[PDB]
Formats: sequence, C-alpha cells, structure tokens
Amino acid sequence: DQWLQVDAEVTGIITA
Amino acid sequence: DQWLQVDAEVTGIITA
Amino acid sequence: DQWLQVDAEVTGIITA
Amino acid sequence: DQWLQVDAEVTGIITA
Amino acid sequence: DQWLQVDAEVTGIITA
Amino acid sequence: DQWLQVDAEVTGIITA
Amino acid sequence: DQWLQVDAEVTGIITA
Amino acid sequence: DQWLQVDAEVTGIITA
Amino acid sequence: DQWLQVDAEVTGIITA
Amino acid sequence: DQWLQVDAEVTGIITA
Amino acid sequence: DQWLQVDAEVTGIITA
Amino acid sequence: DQWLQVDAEVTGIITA
Ligand SMILES: [Ca+2]
Ligand SMILES: [Ca+2]
Ligand SMILES: [Ca+2]
Ligand SMILES: [Ca+2]
Ligand SMILES: [Ca+2]
Ligand SMILES: [Ca+2]
Ligand SMILES: [Ca+2]
Ligand SMILES: [Ca+2]
Repeated sequence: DQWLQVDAEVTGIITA
Repeated sequence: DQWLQVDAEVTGIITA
Repeated sequence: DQWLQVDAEVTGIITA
Repeated sequence: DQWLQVDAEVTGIITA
Repeated sequence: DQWLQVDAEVTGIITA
Repeated sequence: DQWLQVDAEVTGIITA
Repeated sequence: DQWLQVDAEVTGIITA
Repeated sequence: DQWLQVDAEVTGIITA
Repeated sequence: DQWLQVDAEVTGIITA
Repeated sequence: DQWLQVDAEVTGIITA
Repeated sequence: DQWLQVDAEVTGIITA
Repeated sequence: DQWLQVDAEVTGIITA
C-alpha cells in the first residue's frame, strides 16, 4: 500500500 | 452531521 | 444526530 | 443522518 | 449466541 | 451463529 | 488505566 | 490493493 | 460460538 | 496513559 | 499500560 | 499486501 502523509496538505508518501 | 476539519486549530466545517 | 441516553429505560435525549 | 440503500444501484434512502 | 442484558445486575437473557 | 446472505432479498443462510 | 464503572452514576473505579 | 466489487456475483475489480 | 485456540496449530476448542 | 498531541511535530503531551 | 506478550504461555511483558 | 505469519518468530509470508 501507499501511505499518504496528511497534515490540509499532503506532506509525504510511503510505498505494498 | 457536521464534519469539523481539525489541523491544533479548526480550519473548516461541512454540513446531515 | 440524536443521542438517546439508555440506562432498561431511556433517560434522556440530545440533539445533528 | 440519511441512510442510502445500496445494492450497483441506489435503491432507497432514509432520513437525522 | 446468548445476549445477556446488563444494567450492575444481569436483567435478562436472549437466545444462536 | 447463522449467517444470512443479503443481496434487498435474503438469498441464503448458513449455520454455530 | 483506570476503569470507571458507569451505570447515570459512577458506581465504581478500578486501577494501569 | 485490489478492490473486488461484490453484488452474489463479482461485478468489478479495481487496482495498490 | 466455538472458539478455536490457534498457536501454526490448533491447540484447543471451546463451546454458543 | 500518555496522550501525545501530533500535528509532523509533537505539539503536546497529557498524562494514566 | 502493560503489554503482556502471549504465545499458550506468557513470554514477556512491557511497561504506561 | 504482504501478510507476515507471526508465531515470537516470523514463520511465513504471503504476497497485493
Ligand atoms: Ca492494503
Ligand atoms: Ca450521524
Ligand atoms: Ca498542521
Ligand atoms: Ca456468535
Ligand atoms: Ca444485487
Ligand atoms: Ca441502571
Ligand atoms: Ca507458538
Ligand atoms: Ca491504556
């Protein structure tokens, strides 16, 4: 899976 | 329902 | 939403 | 709240 | 399943 | 437990 | 953690 | 992830 | 319900 | 328990 | 909180 | 997704 970091803005992404 | 956008501060609200 | 207070009897209600 | 009956098609709605 | 009604005392039971 | 297959109609049941 | 027994009144507390 | 649309028949699939 | 104890092997069962 | 306030930065902590 | 590691035997504990 | 079989040791993995 991808995890999207949300703070709103998207501040990151992980990769699954 | 109302959704309150929380960022902490409240940065929005939706209206249900 | 309405919240119904349950104790059984209903002992209250909130109002959403 | 509204409940939407989903079967896809929407086959109903309840009203809260 | 059995459902036990809890109020604490047990005030009921359902029968599954 | 019994599982009731819901599609609305009931289209099946499993038996627990 | 503390568990508070709620019946409404608070009827107990456990201590975690 | 793949999402399989279930209606029973499988009526779709999404791709993650 | 039956609870099956899983450790993999099945190491027990409870019976509901 | 301690609650850590996350905003990312840690912006607080509660104490349980 | 304490976390108890369960494997059945208890094989550990963390401490909160 | 990958599923990791945990028993502690990792005793397997599935792949999604
Ligand atoms: Ca996934
Ligand atoms: Ca609602
Ligand atoms: Ca922020
Ligand atoms: Ca059951
Ligand atoms: Ca259908
Ligand atoms: Ca009572
Ligand atoms: Ca084991
Ligand atoms: Ca806790």
